[PDB]
Amino acid sequence: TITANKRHYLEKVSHQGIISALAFDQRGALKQMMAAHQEGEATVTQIETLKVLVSEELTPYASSILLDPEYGLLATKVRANQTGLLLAYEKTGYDATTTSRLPDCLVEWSVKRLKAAGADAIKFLLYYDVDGDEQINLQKQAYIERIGSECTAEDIPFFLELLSYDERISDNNSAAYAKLKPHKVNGAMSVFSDKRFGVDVLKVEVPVNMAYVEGFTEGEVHYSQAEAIKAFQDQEAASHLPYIYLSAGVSAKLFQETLYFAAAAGAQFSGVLCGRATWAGSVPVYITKGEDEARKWLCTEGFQNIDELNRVLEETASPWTEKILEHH
Amino acid sequence: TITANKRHYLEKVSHQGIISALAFDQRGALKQMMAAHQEGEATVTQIETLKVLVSEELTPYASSILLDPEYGLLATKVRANQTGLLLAYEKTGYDATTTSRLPDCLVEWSVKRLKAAGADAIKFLLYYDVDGDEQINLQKQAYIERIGSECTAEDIPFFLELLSYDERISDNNSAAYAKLKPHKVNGAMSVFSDKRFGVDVLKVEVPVNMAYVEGFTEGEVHYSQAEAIKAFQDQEAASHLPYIYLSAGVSAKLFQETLYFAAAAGAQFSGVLCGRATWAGSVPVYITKGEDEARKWLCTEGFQNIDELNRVLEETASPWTEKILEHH
Repeated sequence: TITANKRHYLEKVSHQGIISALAFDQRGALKQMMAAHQEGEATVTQIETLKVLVSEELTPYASSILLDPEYGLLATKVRANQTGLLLAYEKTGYDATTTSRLPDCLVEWSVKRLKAAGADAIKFLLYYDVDGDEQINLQKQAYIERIGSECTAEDIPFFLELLSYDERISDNNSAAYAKLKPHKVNGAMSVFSDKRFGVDVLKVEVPVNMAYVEGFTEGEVHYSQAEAIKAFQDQEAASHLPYIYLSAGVSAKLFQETLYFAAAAGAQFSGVLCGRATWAGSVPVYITKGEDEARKWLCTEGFQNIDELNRVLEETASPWTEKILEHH
Repeated sequence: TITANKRHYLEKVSHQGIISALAFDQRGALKQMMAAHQEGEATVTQIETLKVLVSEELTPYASSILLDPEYGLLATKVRANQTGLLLAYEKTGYDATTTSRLPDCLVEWSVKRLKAAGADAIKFLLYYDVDGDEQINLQKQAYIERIGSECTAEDIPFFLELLSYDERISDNNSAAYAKLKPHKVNGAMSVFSDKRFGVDVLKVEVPVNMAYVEGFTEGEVHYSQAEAIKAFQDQEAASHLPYIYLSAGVSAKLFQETLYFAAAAGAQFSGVLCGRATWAGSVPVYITKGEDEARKWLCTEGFQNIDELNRVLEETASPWTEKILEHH
């Protein structure tokens, strides 16, 4: 169930029950994107600045923005009036040499400090393999419980981001992984739907890899349209909690088509936390052509991406007001 | 402010506003004491068994018992009727090669699970140098906030144990540390008295090293009685929260003499969490002579230790009902 104070915060990150939220808590991934356009490492100024620009120019078209508290704090100060704030709570990345991918909170933060920094919602990313080591998964469940309790005490929405994986498979983009994806994504959602975790909204992947779905590829087809529909219906049945889709690395167009497919399949998602699809193109422009030109790109191409996305959301998304349970 | 549920739980670990608590969450320290009487590493069995025995025979004489959830789970089940339970939440010990001594929760636990395991109160041990690295202390402050928030959400008493230290001094027993103890202990208490930490009871050291106070030793003297009195008065001024004394490594006799001295000085402690002084002598008996002999020792020498302590407690301690602020 949802509390009155949590609901009131949830309304801040939404518009009319729909979360049309801009994702820009990327840290490692952004450093990589920037590195492919210049000689040196990305500086603190560069990361802080592009986040400021994206915040300034695109939050007028988003119901909320997700930012990291490491680099994105300047960007929290420059939001358009109606734009809610989500702050990431996890340390970025994982040790790829080991299999466990254990969760770890930013050492300088607590939910109380995140709330004090303006957060309307707490976000935490957990890598989860539902078929993985049981003691590792006990470890992960205890960790989420702690964070859920923090969010219960501070009476603020907890958004749990679930990234599925397999202990034995390095590459999430492989065909071998694609066959397993529905099981990993839906099984994880199902585990973290238990009241014990205090989750208010799930932020999840689409249950299939669209690159291997009939009608979306020139190559190997691992699911028919009907099979992909079934995987979305399974996602819909996997939880009772509201959920929003993360875009991962896909283009504005593929994501948009994914949302149409999702809605046609009967998936009832309350929004998206869309990142790279919207702002990826500003990275080359900012790094090579400077600050002023990046601003122009955001107000034209960047706006086009986000505005198209909002149009699709308006047609496809199901308000969380349909799903949320009141605490009276 | 104390909540009605938190107070009800706190009553379970107390008798008439006084916490006469038996402390047996020792892990590393117990392994050390056992290794002094046999050849090898102490077995899991041995640690679990002695905890069961001390619990079985001495909890009839304590308002509560403190246990660790790593080895003490068997011992939780053998408590006398009136005896409440506190469970430790921290990983035992610390890396002695670095100065930071950063807090870290047992990876398999959350406050929720500690409650599920029967805890009436949650104890967490933090090493704190009030004069230490500011960013390290920020880390520690954030960390306690998380734990405090957990305990607020689960509506369960949070006992914060503060062990003071100096970043430059490894040995707490030394004369060099003795001169610094009052400032370290009282300063730490003062910091963690802020509402933001959600602490209900402070578990703290006596502010001086009694073994170096005039009148308590033949040998080196580092405080006059007038100076020891001042340290106890500063301790009483350091917080508004109820606090209880840990006995650390000191003998039953010196602990009792400390309590009388503390009360004379004006210290208003609400009880003790007393460990080694009470049961230490059962350790050689159990390892060398076995189960039955340890039991006879607990029912005789062990009872004597605790019964004398309780008598002194009755004369010296001030009930926490004199200090706690109700929520309405």
